[PDB]
Amino acid sequence: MIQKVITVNGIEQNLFVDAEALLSDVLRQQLGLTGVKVGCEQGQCGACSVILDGKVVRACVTKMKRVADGAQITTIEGVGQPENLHPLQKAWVLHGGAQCGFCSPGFIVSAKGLLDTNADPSREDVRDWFQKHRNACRCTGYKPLVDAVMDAAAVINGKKPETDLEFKMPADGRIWGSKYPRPTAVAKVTGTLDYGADLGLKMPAGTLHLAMVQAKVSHANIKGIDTSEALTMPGVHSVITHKDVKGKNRITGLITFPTNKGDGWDRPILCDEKVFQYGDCIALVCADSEANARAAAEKVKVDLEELPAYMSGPAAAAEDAIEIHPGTPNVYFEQPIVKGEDTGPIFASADVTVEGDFYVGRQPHMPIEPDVAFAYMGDDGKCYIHSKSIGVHLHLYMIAPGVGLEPDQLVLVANPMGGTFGYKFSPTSEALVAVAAMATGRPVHLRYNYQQQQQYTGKRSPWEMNVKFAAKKDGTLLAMESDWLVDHGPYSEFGDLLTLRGAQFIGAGYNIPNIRGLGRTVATNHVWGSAFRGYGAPQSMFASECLMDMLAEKLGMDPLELRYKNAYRPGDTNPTGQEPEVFSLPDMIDQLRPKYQAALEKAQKESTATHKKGVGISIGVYGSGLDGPDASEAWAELNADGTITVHTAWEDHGQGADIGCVGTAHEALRPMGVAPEKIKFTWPNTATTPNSGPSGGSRQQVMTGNAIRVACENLLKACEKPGGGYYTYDELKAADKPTKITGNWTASGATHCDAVTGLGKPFVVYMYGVFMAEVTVDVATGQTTVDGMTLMADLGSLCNQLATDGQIYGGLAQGIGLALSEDFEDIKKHATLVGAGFPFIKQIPDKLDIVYVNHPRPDGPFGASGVGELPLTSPHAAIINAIKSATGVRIYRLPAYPEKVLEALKA
Amino acid sequence: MIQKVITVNGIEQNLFVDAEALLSDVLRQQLGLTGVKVGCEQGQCGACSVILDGKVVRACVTKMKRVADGAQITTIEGVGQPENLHPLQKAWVLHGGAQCGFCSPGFIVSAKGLLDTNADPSREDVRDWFQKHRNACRCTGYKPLVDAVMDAAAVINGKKPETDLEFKMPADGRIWGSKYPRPTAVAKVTGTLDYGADLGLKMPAGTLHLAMVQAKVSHANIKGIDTSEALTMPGVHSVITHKDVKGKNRITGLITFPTNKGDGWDRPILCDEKVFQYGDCIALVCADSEANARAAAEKVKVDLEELPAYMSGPAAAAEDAIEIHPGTPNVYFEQPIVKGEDTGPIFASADVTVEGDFYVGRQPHMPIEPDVAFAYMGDDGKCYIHSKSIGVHLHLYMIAPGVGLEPDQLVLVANPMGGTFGYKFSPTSEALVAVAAMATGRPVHLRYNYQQQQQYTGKRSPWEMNVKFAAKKDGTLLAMESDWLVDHGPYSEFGDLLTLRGAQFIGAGYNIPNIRGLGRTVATNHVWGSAFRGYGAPQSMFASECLMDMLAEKLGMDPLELRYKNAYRPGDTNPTGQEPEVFSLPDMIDQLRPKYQAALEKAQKESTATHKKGVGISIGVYGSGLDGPDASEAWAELNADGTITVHTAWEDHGQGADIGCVGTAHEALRPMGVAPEKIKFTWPNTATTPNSGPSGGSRQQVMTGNAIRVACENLLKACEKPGGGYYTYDELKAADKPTKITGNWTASGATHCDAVTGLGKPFVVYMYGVFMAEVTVDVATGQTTVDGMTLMADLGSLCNQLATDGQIYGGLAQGIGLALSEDFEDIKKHATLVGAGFPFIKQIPDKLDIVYVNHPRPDGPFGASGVGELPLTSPHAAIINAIKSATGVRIYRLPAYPEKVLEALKA
Ligand code: FES
Ligand code: FES
Ligand code: FES
Ligand code: FES
Ligand SMILES: [Cl-]
Ligand SMILES: [Cl-]
Ligand SMILES: [Cl-]
Ligand SMILES: [Cl-]
Ligand SMILES: [Mg+2]
Ligand SMILES: [Mg+2]
Ligand SMILES: [Mg+2]
Ligand SMILES: [Mg+2]
Ligand SMILES: [Mg+2]
Ligand SMILES: [Mg+2]
Repeated sequence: MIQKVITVNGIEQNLFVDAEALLSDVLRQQLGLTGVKVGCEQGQCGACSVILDGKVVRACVTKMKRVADGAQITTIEGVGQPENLHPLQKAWVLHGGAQCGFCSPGFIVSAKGLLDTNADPSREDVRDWFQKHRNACRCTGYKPLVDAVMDAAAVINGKKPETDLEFKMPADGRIWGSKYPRPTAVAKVTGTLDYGADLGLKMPAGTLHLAMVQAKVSHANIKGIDTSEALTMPGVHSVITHKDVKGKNRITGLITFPTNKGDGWDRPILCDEKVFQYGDCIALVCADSEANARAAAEKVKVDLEELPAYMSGPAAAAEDAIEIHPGTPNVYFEQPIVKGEDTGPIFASADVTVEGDFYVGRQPHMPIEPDVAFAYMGDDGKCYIHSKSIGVHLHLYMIAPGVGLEPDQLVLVANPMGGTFGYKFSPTSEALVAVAAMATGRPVHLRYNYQQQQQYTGKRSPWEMNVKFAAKKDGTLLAMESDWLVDHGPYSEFGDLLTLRGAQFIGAGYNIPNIRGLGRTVATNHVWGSAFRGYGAPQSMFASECLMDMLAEKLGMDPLELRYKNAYRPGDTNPTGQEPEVFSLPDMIDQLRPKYQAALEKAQKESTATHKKGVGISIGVYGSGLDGPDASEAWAELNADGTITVHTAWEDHGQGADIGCVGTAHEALRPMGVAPEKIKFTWPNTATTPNSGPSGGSRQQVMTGNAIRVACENLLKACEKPGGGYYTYDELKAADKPTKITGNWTASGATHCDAVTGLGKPFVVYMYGVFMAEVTVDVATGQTTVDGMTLMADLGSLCNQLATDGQIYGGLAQGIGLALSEDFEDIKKHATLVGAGFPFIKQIPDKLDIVYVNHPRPDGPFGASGVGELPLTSPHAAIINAIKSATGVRIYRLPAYPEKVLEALKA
Repeated sequence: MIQKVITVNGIEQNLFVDAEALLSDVLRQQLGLTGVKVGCEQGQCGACSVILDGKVVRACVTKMKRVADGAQITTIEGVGQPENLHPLQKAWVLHGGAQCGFCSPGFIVSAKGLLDTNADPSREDVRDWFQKHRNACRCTGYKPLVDAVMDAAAVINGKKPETDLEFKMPADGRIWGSKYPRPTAVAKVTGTLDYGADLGLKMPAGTLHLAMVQAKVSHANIKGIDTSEALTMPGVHSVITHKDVKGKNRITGLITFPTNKGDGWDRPILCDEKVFQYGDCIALVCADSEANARAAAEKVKVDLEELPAYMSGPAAAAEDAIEIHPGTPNVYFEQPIVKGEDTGPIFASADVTVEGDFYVGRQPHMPIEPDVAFAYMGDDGKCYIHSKSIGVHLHLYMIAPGVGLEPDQLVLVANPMGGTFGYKFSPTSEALVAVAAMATGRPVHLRYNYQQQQQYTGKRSPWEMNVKFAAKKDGTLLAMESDWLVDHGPYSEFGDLLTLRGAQFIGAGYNIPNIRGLGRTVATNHVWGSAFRGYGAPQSMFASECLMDMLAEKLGMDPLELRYKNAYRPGDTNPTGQEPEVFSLPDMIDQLRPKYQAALEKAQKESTATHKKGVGISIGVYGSGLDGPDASEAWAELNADGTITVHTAWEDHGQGADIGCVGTAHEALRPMGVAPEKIKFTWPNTATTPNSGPSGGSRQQVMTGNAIRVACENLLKACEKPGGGYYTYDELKAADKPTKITGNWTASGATHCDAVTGLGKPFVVYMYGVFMAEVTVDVATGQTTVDGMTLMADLGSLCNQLATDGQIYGGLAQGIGLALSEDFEDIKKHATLVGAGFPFIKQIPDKLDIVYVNHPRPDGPFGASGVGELPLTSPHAAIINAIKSATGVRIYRLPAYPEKVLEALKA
């Protein structure tokens, strides 16, 4: 051990450390500076950036031996605090740079380092700095972060007053549609919002820390578990196995379709008889620290009989493949789509037909914060779980029978969280922590490392797809045929539903009167399927939007004009036979047209012999809602202090549940003149917030936004004075009148799609958009650079523009990843950010352009649709269409790795 | 466990706690708010004061169940931080209210609570508030704390500008003699100085926490130790016993006098054969936390044969008493005092003689911070100990042979510390932590609780005393006889030396030509003797100063005039035959006289039938230095940045080692124009600071102050340019000239007192003072209230007036405790602050008056003497003399408990 006397955030610290210890651990654990965020732990994400003697370093890869006596360290806590914000922190707030907020401390500390060395950077200088310092963000698409740096620099340079970093209320006093900052932004930019791992450090002494004993083969029969050596190891309390589970030890898919051949109870909580994928949790070590639990977990011995594993859909779907879940065929679900007339004769007599085989793979979510959860037994006898769940009520019912609790005896709460992008539509760690809390009676905390986040959370499910179009010479679509195979890994939850998305979204955007198709879901031993932003659209619309370009090529027609000819107009129906609710695609195409033509001309002029430029188009469509007559609930409560609490379970991945609530309520409460800072939101909790439903399906703004609107309308009625005006809280309480008022809303016009035909009216509100990608391909290396993305977006009406702009930039960046670099195919190689192709700042163009073409929705609150998933519906199709434009090469199977592109160029 | 969402220092905290947990533990351990200081842990000291929903509460006695959802908590960290100080914190700094600083956060938080309820308090309102809230201070005497509250309130009230709370540099630029604030004050008032227990919380995961297995009888032969149950208990690593000690397992007294009958190696590190006092450490449990170590320590079984214990000096000194240390008589040392002619004939022929038997007991130090230390093996192979040692070099040599290390292999460092008042002139926990670090190879931390601080640290040693005077009718002293018996408990360290103090200080202040006396030291089984501020003078001068009043009474002379007649004047010698170095007592008496006469008149006028007022006088004298030719060393270093570091081992109990260094160096460096903020001090460290010696004997200002002066003079010579002016660092470095320059100083004129006669010249500088106490006795109850204290003090020249004023107020308050309420006699009853008679604010008058009558010392730096122990030399004699003045009752045996006073009143 060594004494080190240093200065941290301006205060002399008399430190006692192990010279081998990581600075991140010292700062977080010994000094309580949990504003230093840790994600990857491998020096790849910059979340743990700190200033050390004037240099920006990653604290997770800086040992204490590199910190000299007398060193100066700055963390986010030293940059500024609430009520003493630095210009960078004010700028972040103003520009909406904190979505999940997990990367915000590291970017801000890194930026301070930049500005201390270059007071007046160009935008390009800012991008070069964040690239060099590995500052990664999965939410924002980087552009808002650069905007914030530039604004702060101008203030620091005396070129503009600091007061201009503070939001100015619009003239009308309306925050709906404005850039009003989100309530959680100050806490995020100051490092004072506690995420799950931060909460773990601030839990009491009694708390047990868990480590997973995980399968290191993809498929096996389990013969036994020997814990004897682990029990003798430092700090070890106990080891938990399936024997300690008090219920069924299975997670239920809950809404398993009746035509599914499996019962939906296939997923274990702790493996008993079998390993179904690499990483499966077989046991939990409980110890005094994460480090001691992990060390002991390595000594637990599992006796296994390894079985042949099926690592892709086609492999597992073979007619003679062995049943992974004995008694259920590996192909466990099929969804037909049967619209209009038989397609065979129409294809035979059509002027033109095209066909393609496409593949979209196992995209990894890659939030900067790896999964984390904790649980405890309350003094009320109930089991409490605090996790990254974005469907607290959903998950309660998915896990309660398995853990052995009635629903009233379990409470699920959503912690502040550093992004999910859908992986938390699935249970991950909730049942594990519940089982351990119940078995030990003690508080328990489980943190995944980044390898476990990659290997042992669910993934976008690969789809192998064949799609065909028949059309007239003038471009009018006549018919479509479709076939898709969905590799869902071993656990069925929502796999059938994902497969149904193919019937709804393959070919969406166009009038197609005649469709015949079939989706099939298959169990495999690769990673189980969890929702990933877009949930079947990124697969479906990659195929159809690439195929539209192929059809345009075969017709000798411009691909934007082919889309114009076919885009939904009054009278048309979507693939499930439903009329669209608004008709904005022609408007969006007309507004994009001159920009597209100019981009074509620029690409022609600026192309060189070695660097070929191209422009690509696609349409995107997705529903806002869960299928059928989805619903939500909110309570609007006038508090004694005159503030209003809007109680919901709107789960915040980081997308903006806080600002969605405040902005929607503010608009609904305007008759009573309620200031936005007086409106409070509630963190999701199954005991004390209503069942607003999950934050999946780009649904909350529509469903919970409407419920909030109705609750607030009902509160206004409750407060109305006869003669005009409004009663105060004290007046209502004196009259023994209610102050907490419910609102509900249901998407009553919706129906579930039919099991035989696929037809129905699954959503009452959709999102619509048109993408344009501008790319350069180096034809010597095959490397593609995306130079610009544009999204024409119809969101109906914006609740908050900082929220929507950011959602779109984030989704476009994930689209660039999906197109060019991202997969989870190789269990080890793809288990790091860099290995799996995470997009760092230089991979995302600074030119991300949005054009809102909003057509107010009949059923949306104040006319709003959702936004969340719109920007990832088909940006990757636009990008691949642009590669084709540039070079003549079509990539059919994502991603467009350089070698793959080169092989196609040279064929 | 329960979730609690509350606000702490203005920030929302999502807390997870045990409802039974103490708020102090939650704030310190879970939230890292170590500005919440914990001392007593029993709700008696206020150090852990926090604001909870507008009320000031003691966090160590507030369970989390009393903290409601939505509660607001403020700690010192929420009051203000460095560079954002609250007016209370600025005022504390300006008024010198932080000495050790341990109580400062709690007083400041408590004061904020006061001012939030009463914006314009009277001084009396402030005293009532701190009494009610149990805010205890052992350093300051409370008056500076009240001054600070009043000044802050005026600013908060807009009656004066906040800038007036900031120190204004004197016209001359001289900080010597000024009220310049101490360098450590900002850290103390903000809770950002880490004391030993705070450092323990910020140590790494690997650190083992220790608990003592202690004797629960006063005297025994040990037969065995059974650790088997303790080893099976939660979190337990190992148990350490004498078998694990690698050296002699004895602490050496090091300077044991040759005429001592014992070898000075009597004290074990871990008991082997015997228990010698209640509390002796027999074993150490090493565990993952203090709580787990303590639980397991209760299960360690010690097999003992209890022996009859001698619990007082007279008991152990009986001719037939059994030897506690077999082979050494219990009375192990005698010091004669033989000055001038045989006293018997002079007593026989004298006009008047008086005699008395007096007792001063086992006063407990009662710092607000209980003992704490830690140790580790450095990467350099050396053992490091960080503790409350106020003699790091001394303790290194006292413990190295016992722990089994050569001196170069052990390093002792003084942590910031919350007061000692002498108990840390002894080793307490240093050898214990060293043994455990060496045995385990791991860092170890040991915190005593307040019961252990009381029972198992050393104490003022009781003295049973008989003193006699012979005098002429005119009051001229002719002769003195003296006999004293010193109960030193079982461990000999510095016991012989303490006994020698009796020869030096009984009767000090007066010319007494003929003295015959004898001091004897006896081992007992009550608590071992450690220095307590005054170190033999409080005993010695209680006897002589009470006896002077008895002599005045028998002569019918005023007691101030009897002192005037006899006080040292040129030609006189002190008891050891040495001429005083200055003669300030007549000056001080003349200046006090009218104040004394006025106080007598006020007491006559304001006395009632039931409440009798009195006035009492005493003189105090003590040396500044260790005996003989004491010495110190300092290094003055010009740093590259133009600052100057003055390297010393001046140990800071809280008295002001920092400001002593800065002020002394500033004065010495004035020719070169060095600003005070450019002068740095060093925390004591045996490897990297010179052997400046211990902070005992009121010696550092003289000895180390002189060494600092000489070092700085030598640095000026090193920096001098030919032609005039001074070279800069860069100029000296370019010329390959030295920048780190040594200075030494030795008290060359001093000699050790003789073993046969007691005569010698032990100190070259003394401190001199005259006390006046004003008291009221309730003759129905026997309760004495001290209404005023005055000290005329000759300190030569003041280094810093905030430091000296505070030292005097602190010592006067300890004098009130010693006189009226304090003892450690009953092992259990006296093991709490309240039980042992700690003086809370109402016990200390707001009227504490100082008058400096400074006569510059020939050998002091810039003429300075020490101050530390002067104010505790005899204030308790003045107080008892005042009780006599009021009521006619003399208390001979301290303390003057009410029942004792009543029995005397009614006799
Ligand atoms: S770079 Fe340190 S946590 Fe990712
Ligand atoms: S805001 Fe950057 S990772 Fe979420
Ligand atoms: S009153 Fe809480 S530590 Fe003393
Ligand atoms: S300053 Fe108050 S206890 Fe030391
Ligand atoms: Cl391909
Ligand atoms: Cl490649
Ligand atoms: Cl008495
Ligand atoms: Cl009493
Ligand atoms: Mg500022
Ligand atoms: Mg079954
Ligand atoms: Mg038509
Ligand atoms: Mg202020
Ligand atoms: Mg011996
Ligand atoms: Mg004389």
